[PDB]
Amino acid sequence: GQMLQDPFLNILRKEHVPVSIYLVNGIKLQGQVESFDQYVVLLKNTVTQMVYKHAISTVVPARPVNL
Amino acid sequence: GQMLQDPFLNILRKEHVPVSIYLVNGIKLQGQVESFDQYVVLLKNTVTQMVYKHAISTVVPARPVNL
Amino acid sequence: GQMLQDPFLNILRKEHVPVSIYLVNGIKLQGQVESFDQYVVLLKNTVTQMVYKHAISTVVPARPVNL
Amino acid sequence: GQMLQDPFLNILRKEHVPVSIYLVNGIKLQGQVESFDQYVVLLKNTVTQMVYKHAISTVVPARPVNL
Amino acid sequence: GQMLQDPFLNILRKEHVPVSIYLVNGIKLQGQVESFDQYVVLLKNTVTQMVYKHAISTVVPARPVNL
Amino acid sequence: GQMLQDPFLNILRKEHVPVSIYLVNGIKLQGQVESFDQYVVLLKNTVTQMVYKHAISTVVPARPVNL
Repeated sequence: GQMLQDPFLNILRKEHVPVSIYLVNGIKLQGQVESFDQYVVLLKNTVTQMVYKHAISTVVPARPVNL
Repeated sequence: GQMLQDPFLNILRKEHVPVSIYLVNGIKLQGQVESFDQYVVLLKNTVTQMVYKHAISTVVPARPVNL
Repeated sequence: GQMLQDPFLNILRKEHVPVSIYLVNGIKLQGQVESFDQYVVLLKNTVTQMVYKHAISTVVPARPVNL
Repeated sequence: GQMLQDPFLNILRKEHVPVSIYLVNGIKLQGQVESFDQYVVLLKNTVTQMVYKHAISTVVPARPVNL
Repeated sequence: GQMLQDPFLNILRKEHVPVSIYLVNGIKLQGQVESFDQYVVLLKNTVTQMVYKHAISTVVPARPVNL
Repeated sequence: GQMLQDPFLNILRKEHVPVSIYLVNGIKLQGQVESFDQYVVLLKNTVTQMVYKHAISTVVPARPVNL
């Protein structure tokens, strides 16, 4: 397919879907996708942290999300 | 060879082949390839999660798949 | 979204926000973002060290920072 | 040198040389190089799995192979 | 900021500043930056070894260095 | 500096310098640089194996080598 990353992240952002983000170092972060760009995802919980996409292994939504 | 990634992923998607996806952090995910683009594979089980290709080490189909 | 990395890093730099930077090898660095470019973040504590972005997993500010 | 990757992989494929492929996560895969493209190597044993090159550390042939 | 990596490495090289270089695999190398290019840093101790930047997580000087 | 990787690898190859190559997964390989290209180094011991540069952390010669 083509151009599927952004629609997926954008539903998670607009719909405030709780996600777990598994990093390449084994950290699992939880929160809401506040925003994202070419290279980073801003993930919001107690604060907003800037997660580099190159360190993300998988983004797991708390519920089914259909593109 | 040339342009073999997409034909492989596309048989797995169209034919709903069960796969195991081994990540660079040791996680093994199981499910069906729902869709994919330049950078991500959407993998469906209980939910659909967005797996970044840069974190995938190998995609192992449950059965032989011939391109 | 678009062009969000730099605004985020730039608030952290200009506002001297304490950050924790989690590396892909599990090291957690703490300090202030002194400066940054396409590829590196200069992080200042006792000395200034040059952190490659490709090794950063997440930048966690000590407080909420809103872009 | 220049353009040595493909000649090497191509001898392994055409000559059906048994290889061990060591991944960045410590997995060692064994089999035959069925095919490869810009980004993936298809490795055949009981099934054919799609190995991303970015996750390969070294390809070790079972015997000397001279380019 | 822009074009800060090279000025930093260049002060370390010209001023023969002792550095520790932390790699993504946990190795910590110590020595002096002899030279560097787009992709590698030559680090000199008993011998000169060629460190790929993509494997460096952070370069820590023994003393403050101000760009 | 500029264009230093290839001169370094080329002295190691032409001069048959024994090297240790440390991979991002902790494997240490030993042998001689037989050849190399944009993306791989062919390393020769009992056989020749194809090491991807993206998995190399540092190349350590057995002796001083001066570019």
